[PDB]
Amino acid sequence: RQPIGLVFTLLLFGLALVACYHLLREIDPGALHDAIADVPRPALLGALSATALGFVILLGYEWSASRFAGVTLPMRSLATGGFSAFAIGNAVGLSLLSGGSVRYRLYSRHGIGAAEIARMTLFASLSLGCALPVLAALAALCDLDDAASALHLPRALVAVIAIAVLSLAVGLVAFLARHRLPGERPSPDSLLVRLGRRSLRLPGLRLSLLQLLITALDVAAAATVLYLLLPETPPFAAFLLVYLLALAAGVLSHVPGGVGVFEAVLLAAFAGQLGAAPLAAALLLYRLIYVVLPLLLACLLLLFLEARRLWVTRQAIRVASGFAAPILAILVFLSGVVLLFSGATPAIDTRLEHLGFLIPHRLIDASHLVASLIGVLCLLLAQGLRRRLSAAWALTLVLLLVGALLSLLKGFDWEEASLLSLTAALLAMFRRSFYRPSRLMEVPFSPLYVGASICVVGASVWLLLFANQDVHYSNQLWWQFALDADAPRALRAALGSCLLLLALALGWLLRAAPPAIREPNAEELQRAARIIRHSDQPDGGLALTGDKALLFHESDDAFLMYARRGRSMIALYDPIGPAMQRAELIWQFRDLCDLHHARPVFYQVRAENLPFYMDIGLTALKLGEEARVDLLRFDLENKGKEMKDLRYTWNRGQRDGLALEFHEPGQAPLDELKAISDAWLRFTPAYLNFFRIAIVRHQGKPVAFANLLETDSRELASLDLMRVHPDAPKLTMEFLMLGLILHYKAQGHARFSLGMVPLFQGLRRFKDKFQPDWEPRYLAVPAGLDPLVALADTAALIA
Amino acid sequence: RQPIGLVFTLLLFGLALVACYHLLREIDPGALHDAIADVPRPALLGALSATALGFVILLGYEWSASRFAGVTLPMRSLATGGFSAFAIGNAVGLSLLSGGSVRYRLYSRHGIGAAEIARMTLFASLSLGCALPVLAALAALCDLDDAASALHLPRALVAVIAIAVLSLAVGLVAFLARHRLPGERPSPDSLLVRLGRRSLRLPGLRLSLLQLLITALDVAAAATVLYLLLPETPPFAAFLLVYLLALAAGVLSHVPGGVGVFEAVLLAAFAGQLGAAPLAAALLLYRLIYVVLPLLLACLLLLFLEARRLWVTRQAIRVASGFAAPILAILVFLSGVVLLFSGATPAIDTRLEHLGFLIPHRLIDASHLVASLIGVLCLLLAQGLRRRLSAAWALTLVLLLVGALLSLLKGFDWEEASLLSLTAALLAMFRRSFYRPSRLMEVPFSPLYVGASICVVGASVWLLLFANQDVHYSNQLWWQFALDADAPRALRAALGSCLLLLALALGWLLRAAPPAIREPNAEELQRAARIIRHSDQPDGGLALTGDKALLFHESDDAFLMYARRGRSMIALYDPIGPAMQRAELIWQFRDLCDLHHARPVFYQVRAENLPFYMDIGLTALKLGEEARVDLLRFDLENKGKEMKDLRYTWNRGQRDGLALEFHEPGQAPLDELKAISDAWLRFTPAYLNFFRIAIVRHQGKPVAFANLLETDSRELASLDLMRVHPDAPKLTMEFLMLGLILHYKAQGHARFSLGMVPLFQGLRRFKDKFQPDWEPRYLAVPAGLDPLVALADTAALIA
Ligand SMILES: CCCCCCCCCCCCCCCCCC(=O)O[C@@H](COC(=O)CCCCCCCCCCCCCCC)COP(=O)(O)OC[C@H](O)CO
Ligand SMILES: CCCCCCCCCCCCCCCCCC(=O)O[C@@H](COC(=O)CCCCCCCCCCCCCCC)COP(=O)(O)OC[C@H](O)CO
Ligand SMILES: CCCCCCCCCCCCCCCCCC(=O)O[C@@H](COC(=O)CCCCCCCCCCCCCCC)COP(=O)(O)OC[C@H](O)CO
Ligand SMILES: CCCCCCCCCCCCCCCCCC(=O)O[C@@H](COC(=O)CCCCCCCCCCCCCCC)COP(=O)(O)OC[C@H](O)CO
Repeated sequence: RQPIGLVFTLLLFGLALVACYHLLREIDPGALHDAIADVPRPALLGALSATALGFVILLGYEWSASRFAGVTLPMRSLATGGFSAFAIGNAVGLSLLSGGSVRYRLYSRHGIGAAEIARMTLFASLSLGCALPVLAALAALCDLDDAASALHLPRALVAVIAIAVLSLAVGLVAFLARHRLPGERPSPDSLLVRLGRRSLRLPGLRLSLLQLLITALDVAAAATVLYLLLPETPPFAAFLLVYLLALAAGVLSHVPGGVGVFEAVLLAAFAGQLGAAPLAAALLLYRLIYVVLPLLLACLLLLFLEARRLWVTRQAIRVASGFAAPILAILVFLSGVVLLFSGATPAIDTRLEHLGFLIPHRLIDASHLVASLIGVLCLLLAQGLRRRLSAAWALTLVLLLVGALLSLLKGFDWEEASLLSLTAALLAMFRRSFYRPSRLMEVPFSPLYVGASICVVGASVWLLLFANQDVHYSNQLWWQFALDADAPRALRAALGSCLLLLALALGWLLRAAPPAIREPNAEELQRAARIIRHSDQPDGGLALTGDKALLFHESDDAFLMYARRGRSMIALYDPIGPAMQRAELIWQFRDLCDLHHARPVFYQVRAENLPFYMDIGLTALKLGEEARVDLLRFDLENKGKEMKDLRYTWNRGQRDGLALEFHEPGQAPLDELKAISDAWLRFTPAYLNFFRIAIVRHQGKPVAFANLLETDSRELASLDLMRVHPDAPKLTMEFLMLGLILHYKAQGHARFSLGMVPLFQGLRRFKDKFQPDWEPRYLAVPAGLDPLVALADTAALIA
Repeated sequence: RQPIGLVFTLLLFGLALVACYHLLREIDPGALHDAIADVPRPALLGALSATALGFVILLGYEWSASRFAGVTLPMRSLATGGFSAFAIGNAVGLSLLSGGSVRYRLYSRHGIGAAEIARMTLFASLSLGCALPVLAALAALCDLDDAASALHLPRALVAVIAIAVLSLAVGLVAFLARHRLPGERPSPDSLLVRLGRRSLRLPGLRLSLLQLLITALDVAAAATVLYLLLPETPPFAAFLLVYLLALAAGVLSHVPGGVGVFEAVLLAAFAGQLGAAPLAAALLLYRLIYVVLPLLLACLLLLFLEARRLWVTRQAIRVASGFAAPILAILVFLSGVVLLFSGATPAIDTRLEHLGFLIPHRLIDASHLVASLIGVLCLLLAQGLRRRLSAAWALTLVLLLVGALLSLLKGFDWEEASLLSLTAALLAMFRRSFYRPSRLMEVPFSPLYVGASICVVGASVWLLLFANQDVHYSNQLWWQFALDADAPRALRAALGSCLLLLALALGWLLRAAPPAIREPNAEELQRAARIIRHSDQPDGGLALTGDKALLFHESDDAFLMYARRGRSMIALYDPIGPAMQRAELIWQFRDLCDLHHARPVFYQVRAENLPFYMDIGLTALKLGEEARVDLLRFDLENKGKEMKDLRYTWNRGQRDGLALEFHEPGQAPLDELKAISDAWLRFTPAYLNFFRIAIVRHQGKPVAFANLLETDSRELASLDLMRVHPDAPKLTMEFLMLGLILHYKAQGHARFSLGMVPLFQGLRRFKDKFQPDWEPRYLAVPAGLDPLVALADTAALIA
């Protein structure tokens, strides 16, 4: 899907550029500049105002999603999440940080579930998508003659299509209303409908209406931004209709911003009626005001909140996995786009005139080329930053400063230099955000990032051809080094960019194959055992089975056991070591999974590392609850119903003649354990002789055994393998672990772990007999929240 | 001394500037520029060649010092140390990194003693100083008429003075040769002479001659650099004589480079004969070629070797305390000098012409002023860098980039911008060098750094008056903001620099008084005890006496006990904690001592932290040797004479009826210990109840006791207080500690410490009875290696 989807995305973008070139044949870059200058200042204020209104409506859009999801959030939190997610989501789309990814980060702080947020994201997306046909139909149905003239279709055709769409919408609403199950309601404003296979959660009448009203105002507001920037305008009904179709085409095309496809359609519709230059100027200004501007504001806002959190919560925040790294990857990517577009466009004659006296003329040429190559590097380094490489931070920050310098030496492009400098100043402030000391050469290949780069380089060549259309091409142009010669500087830059991008991409893709997964050897198992001993986490013991691969840190003070099953790679627990070692290992695991084209899964993780799993792009699903008794507050002279039942079980066990014995590793009765294991029925001598075995006996004869996970420290201890005979008494097993607890209390252990119960009722009650302290265990899995998949699933179930 | 010495240094510099202004009254900056352009290219090559020769001679200068000191070093090491020490030493003098400080750092790697290096430094300095009169006298004695005409003195006078100097030199040589003690010789090429009070170590005849020959060639070579840059020249004899006197005056004046005083004298001598412009051009070029150039090369060389060491030895080097921080403080200081001098000088008319079209004219004025203020900040921040503040690194690196930018916006000063950028590029590479996270606001006041800044600002105002002498001053000049107006830009900058420097210096000096030293409270003692437990070093126990101040780290994972005695502050051991915590604490201690105007002394330090003591500017003196027995190789079934004597002592002790008992803290027989303490004669119950006491008894009655320093780990354990009765057997004490060793071997301790012997023979033998492993303990003390002090001491002893 990914490769095909990316290829058909690039083709659509490419075709759209070709379309836009042909539609702007009769216009020169002069006419465009005049058209941009022409639009009056009241109109720009009108646009900016309409933009502000149009983004206020999206906050109410976010509110409706919270009501649907049944999520209570503060107003300031919904505001920030609403703005940032819609601002970034609309701009970059899927390429970099998406709407869902923003929502999840933001709304995980307040303890909103991963399921809830996913349900908020889907509602936010689908509601526009499914309203767009209805809104379009209604728009066309007012003044059909104008709508017909705009689309250049028969009046009868567009009439029946509009009617058909409305009728189908009504028919659908009536159908899903038919299967409305009464009684139960997930949230105040929701329904649960049944179709046979799956239950489906839909909004209520009141919420459906409100959402449609919000969607209506939002579209109108957005279209209004473009309507005000047009000197001469068509009837609004037809204009709105076209805008909605163009918007649809942009969405379906899966082009990040909707760029190219949106413009192409608008241009196509109103090529002749309005004129190219006014429309092309309006479309450009529309993009800047409604798309780019709120993105920058959102980016800044999120950086501001990150910076603030670092200032106030200095102690709490340690490793730093927040918003800075994604956001700064965007800004650095945009910085590369600026450099590349600046190069394609010719310089101002006045600046070159004077700068010719300050600089050698042949250095202007050198500066111009180098700036364009730095531009390409900026596009690719955006990935490195996203993965929190410190090498990527240092290298970027150098290139941005050099790129800002060569921007001034090029054609005194002080606007390009100012943006690049400002990006550098931001990237500098967040040095600690990029903490990984991995090589840049070992970053896994990302088709998306390469695809995005190719699009930008494509767009720049489109801009080269447009901006330098006054000159007659020739074979000699490439070798002209003059000052007035602007077109040769474009050409040479364009070629340089394309060749570098090609070279790097080939150098990236044609790389040595990654080593195959192998079970650990004796040395590694011994080294793992060492780490487990000099650590807190005893659950690490399962590593020493030697049936699952071990991934070691560079310092070799931490590891992370995992195993490949099907098309996924499941880690068994959190990494084993300090917080920083944990963070580097989690990123190492993501890297390893990306090199093997496998889905990174984490099994049974604690809540403390959830932000790091968020960072690499996983969602915490509530797997089960792990119970662990506290030995500090546990005492055998206390009172309680369950406590009295336990003391009864204990004393009855002692009177019966049950005895408990502890054997250190090496001196275990292997013959007995084997016989017991066989009677019950991994169990290997190598695995067993790593741990201390507690054997309970009934009148001398061994009645059960249990190996004990334990570290050199006394913070925690657990039990993995534990088997009892069928013929053994029922209270013997309960006596055993009670004896274990007593022994650990004598040794002076802080805590003791029993185990995890998923979602079992008998096991849950049995654990609850000891009155333990519960703690949630999570499962981390990738965020598969594609709107199209969900809509296709809905449509399939309905049909 | 320091305040008086610094004041009389500044006055001499000031007076010298006034002198140089008056001597260059009849010359305009135009005539100087022409004179600088006039000197031919063969002459410059002649100068550069003479410089290269003149610095090759200084390597042989270094060699002679090694022979005198009796130091064997590799040729490459002597070369580097020779070059770097003489290059930096001659340039910056005493202000920043000095010759001795360079030598000590460089020659500490090869395990050369602190005493030896000090003796190498003194010889390197004094040999020139004491040869300079002789060389001068001899020079004058060739062609007395020319020498008389140069000095404008009578021929008879200069004759008798020269004779008197030579006669006195011969008389001195004969006198010290008289008291030449035969037999003993510290080194092959040295003598030991006696005058009654102190023994004095002098070079041999052969070494004295060779040193004088080396000194002769060196001076000649240096003078030759200046001689070739003169179009029209006087007789060389007289020229050399003057050069030597000017050099003397420069040295005596204690002006860092000899700048001002040297030029003043040369100018004074050959004002009329040669002409101002040729001489003033030659003096400037001489400074650049012979002084500034080798400094930069030395700086680069030392940075290169640091960078290489970081690349190859990544694992070994951890905290980074080498050459980068001093060297980069110099380069950043020079960068501030460049900014300040650039501002004082008027801009090129051609550049302003064109840059006027690219920039707003009023921004040129703003850029010009801001650049000069950044210049002043660069001078002061040089200190912060020296003390390895990370805040200072970040702030500098920002100001250098802004300063390099405003250099281009000022008058397109691309030379200033290029230097500043290159400094930034270096400073960036060594980010990890500045590792301390202390506040910039808490840096102690340094009169020297403030004095240096005032000199630079003084020099800039001298340059302002010289460079802008064509304009007529008026009260209105200050308020003129034009493009052609260069002199007002100088004035406004000059005033701004002076006011900022004044303001900061006053804000620095008038600061709150530092809190007084107080003994620790119960909480601190308890917190110290905690640290000691969770650590390796048991010698930290002496902190819990509570009679000495405790300095805690910000993390509170490490501390450093110290006490004030007289005018010094003695730390008792190395800091207690990790390597990074140790390095931050040592710097904290330096800071604390500088705020209280006290000499930082470290008592009984290990060899592992010697580089960090080097960093803050202390010299390791061999205090004593600490013996510590290794329990891994120690066994009671081994063979050996001393081992058999120990086993005899043990078994005889057991047969006699000596018994050893171990009491945990709290359950000590206080009544007994008190009685034993009184019988022997800090001893307080609070101090005693922190440690485990081992009490040996003779037939039941307690015969001795000894508290045991110990941590939670088993890496090391010691004993501090240990008293025995006069009437107790002689082998009872030896049995006691043998029992202690056996007990620690049973507990499974890695090592065990006995104690330190200074320089005692009986104690040394007693420790050697157990066949321990010796390890040197050092004393860290400031480096008081002032040539004048040593010469005054020598002169006093001779007389
Ligand atoms: C009309 C002319 C206008 C001139 C411009 C005037 C205004 C300039 C304002 C510039 C301020 C922005 C720079 C602030 C960066 C934050 C500093 C920082 O944190 O730097 C980090 C990175 O280190 C740096 O030094 C980065 C330097 C790069 C800054 C680049 C931005 C400035 C760009 C200036 C123009 C450059 C030229 C462009 C044109 C060619 C170090 O972080 P740390 O956590 O390791 O250290 C913190 C310390 O311990 C204290 O707590
Ligand atoms: C034309 C619209 C209709 C058809 C669209 C379909 C075809 C798509 C392909 C082309 C789309 C973009 C074309 C127009 C973009 C702007 C062109 C432009 O002016 O580019 C300048 C440079 O490129 C841009 O400005 C690019 C703008 C788009 C991206 C901006 C992102 C902003 C964020 C950057 C990172 C900074 C982050 C810090 C800020 C918080 C260079 O031209 P100049 O002559 O104006 O500049 C010279 C001199 O400096 C001043 O005159
Ligand atoms: C004719 C035009 C000529 C144009 C110039 C072309 C040549 C430019 C060459 C510049 C290269 C020098 C910069 C190298 C600096 C070392 C990088 C570095 O380590 O930076 C540290 C500081 O961080 C930075 O990003 C510093 C950036 C500042 C660099 C300043 C020098 C460049 C100056 C360019 C011109 C600026 C404009 C001047 C004029 C206004 C980060 O160290 P770290 O240990 O934290 O990270 C290492 C990582 O883990 C990988 O191992
Ligand atoms: C005059 C000699 C006899 C009398 C001496 C007694 C009086 C002492 C006080 C004055 C001493 C210095 C006077 C002359 C210094 C140089 C003047 C000069 O040219 O200054 C320029 C700037 O100042 C300097 O260059 C100062 C030079 C001295 C210090 C240099 C240190 C180098 C290291 C700096 C740090 C960089 C580190 C990285 C490099 C490895 C600005 O003038 P400009 O017109 O040449 O420049 C404009 C344009 O850019 C090009 O024309």
